[PDB]
Amino acid sequence: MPAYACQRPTPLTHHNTGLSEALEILAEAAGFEGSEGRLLTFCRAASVLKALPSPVTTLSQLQGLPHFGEHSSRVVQELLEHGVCEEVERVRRSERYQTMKLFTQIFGVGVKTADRWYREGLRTLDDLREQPQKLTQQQKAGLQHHQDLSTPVLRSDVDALQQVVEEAVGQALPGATVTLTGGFRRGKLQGHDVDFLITHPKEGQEAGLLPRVMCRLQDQGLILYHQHFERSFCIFRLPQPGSWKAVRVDLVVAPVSQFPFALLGWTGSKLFQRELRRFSRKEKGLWLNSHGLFDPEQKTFFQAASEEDIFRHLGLEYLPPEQRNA
DNA sequence: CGGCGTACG
DNA sequence: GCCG
Ligand SMILES: [Cl-]
Ligand SMILES: [Cl-]
Ligand SMILES: [Cl-]
Ligand SMILES: [Cl-]
Ligand SMILES: [Mn+2]
Ligand code: NA
Ligand code: NA
Ligand code: NA
Repeated sequence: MPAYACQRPTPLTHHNTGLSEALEILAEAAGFEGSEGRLLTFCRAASVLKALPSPVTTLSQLQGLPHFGEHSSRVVQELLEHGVCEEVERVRRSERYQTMKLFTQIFGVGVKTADRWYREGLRTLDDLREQPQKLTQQQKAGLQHHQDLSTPVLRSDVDALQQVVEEAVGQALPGATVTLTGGFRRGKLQGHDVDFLITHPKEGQEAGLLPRVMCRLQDQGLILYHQHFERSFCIFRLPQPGSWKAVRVDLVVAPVSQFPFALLGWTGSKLFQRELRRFSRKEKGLWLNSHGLFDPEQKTFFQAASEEDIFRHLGLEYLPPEQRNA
């Protein structure tokens, strides 16, 4: 088992779901306390289990697996022996974990803001609503729409949203294309939002595109919230039978020269991308982001025409999006 | 022990 | 928390 998640296929569904979910609780809890290192180790250990070809049934099966030391192995041992891990259950029922989870799930609220509200004594969404003086416009929108934004986005929602985005994109710039990215491109059947990547086959024609797209969506009455650029974090009005619901949508524009990097970067998973960038820098001495891949010795950028090109330049076997579910 | 991804709004 |  390779040490980096980008070196191994990780399918969406797997054979160690319960074990990985427990480790991901501890990762999330570490993040709420600002312990980025422990979050990463627990996320990586969870991801290793997702990549295994069969269920872990005995502690000896963890020997030799990367990212399993004393702590992660003890979590698994307790789950195998008793069905429950006391540390995980203690986190789950803790006031700190439940409130930080509630607050950070709000669009416009991160760990730092959640933590400050927690320390101020705030615990519920209504606590936040009964004091709007302390909220940004973004947080007001996230709180107003919180119920709808907590409802899973379904694949039927995605097709409808893609059609309306293409319509606006086609008026803003004929020839521009819209590509579905994020978790739905990895095969997820649900999500918390929908992610689209927009480009144009003629390098440079995409400049200035996103304001033009946004103005046209807003004129069609489809935008419940937008910041107003190359990235837009929107709340869309999605028609439903006899009504509608708010849905988070991310729109990102890239020039066609950068499209493979942006596609790779926005297709995820989040852990896969961090591991890929870590691998690139630490193992290959190359600097990767969603714009390109830089050789800092030669001071040159790798021209890629495909995601396949990028994996080859990094010396990695190609993984389709469905195997990037780290 | 140092490192832990790397951007944009 | 774990790796190198
Ligand atoms: Cl840490
Ligand atoms: Cl409507
Ligand atoms: Cl591609
Ligand atoms: Cl980036
Ligand atoms: Mn998104
Ligand atoms: Na948030
Ligand atoms: Na997404
Ligand atoms: Na980091």
